[PDB]
Amino acid sequence: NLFQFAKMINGKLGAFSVWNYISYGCYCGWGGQGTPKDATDRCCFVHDCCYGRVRGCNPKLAIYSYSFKKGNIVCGKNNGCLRDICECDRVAANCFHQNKNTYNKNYKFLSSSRCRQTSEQC
Amino acid sequence: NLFQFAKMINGKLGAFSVWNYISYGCYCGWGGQGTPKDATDRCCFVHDCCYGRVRGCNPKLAIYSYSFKKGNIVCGKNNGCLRDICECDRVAANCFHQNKNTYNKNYKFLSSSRCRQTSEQC
Ligand SMILES: CCCCCCCC/C=C\CCCCCCCC(N)=O
Repeated sequence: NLFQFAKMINGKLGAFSVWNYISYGCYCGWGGQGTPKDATDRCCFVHDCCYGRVRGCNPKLAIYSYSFKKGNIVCGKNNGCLRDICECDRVAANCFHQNKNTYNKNYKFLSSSRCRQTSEQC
Repeated sequence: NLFQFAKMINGKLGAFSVWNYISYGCYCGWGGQGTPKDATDRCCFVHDCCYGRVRGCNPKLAIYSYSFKKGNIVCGKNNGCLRDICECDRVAANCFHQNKNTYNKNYKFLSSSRCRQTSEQC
């Protein structure tokens, strides 16, 4: 769900990383507006989209099957919206590692007026 | 959207308040499994359930219209799902205020093991 995405995060992020994703960019953690200030914060957008597209079932509450073969991410059964959900997180969690180098603390807990600009479509 | 939402919490339940729903209980913050704990937790959950009902929109990424009628959150003349999403965020919000003292600091942060159970139904 999100409890997982978290562990799914920590997993490929060395435990206590989700904390750095509590409130980032215009999309990360609490957010949803203007344009993605950062690629990492863009990782977020996706995940939001990814979920946003998901047909019918609830993610915040969706409980799925996922594993970590050799410290690496792997989603279980390839059937159901769950296939989908477990995907975002995977990717997401991953997209993270993909840009952990471009992380701007100065982008932590920003303010609305930071993203007040026009939205940006998925 | 979270932001919109965020504000609400800062609004009705003072500032910095948000930071206290960042994570707490099986359903507040990052979570989504097992049964709730007390009240506050329930407050969230439903929201999630509320978010759960909705369709054709993304509560994370939606952007409704709200405002405090000088003292209490109020979702103004709507046009669709926003109508809802707002309301969702709206009450869930009021919902917290409805049970402040009941807050239990030690319920903020569970190992996702404190909930290790099956998410109930909406
Ligand atoms: C690729 C990055 C992923 C996008 C960012 C995901 C961050 C998750 C945000 C949601 C959890 C924050 C707490 C709000 C949830 C409280 C739920 C309740 N019903 O209000």
